[PDB]
Amino acid sequence: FVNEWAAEIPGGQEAASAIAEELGYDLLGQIGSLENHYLFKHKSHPRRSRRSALHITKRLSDDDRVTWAEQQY
Repeated sequence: FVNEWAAEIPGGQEAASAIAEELGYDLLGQIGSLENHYLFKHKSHPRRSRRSALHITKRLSDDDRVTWAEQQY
């Protein structure tokens, strides 16, 4: 119970990395093989039992317009 938002985005690259910086998360989702995927991870309390991921519910979906965006705890 932490948070791992995985999403595939074709061109929102500059935005993907921008979200993490805009809200406050570490974006790591581009493997290069798919060159579009981008995932954020930030909570400051990864105790596998701490609900959070609130600030990531703004520029995430807003930027998610690219294609699709979903979280994963």
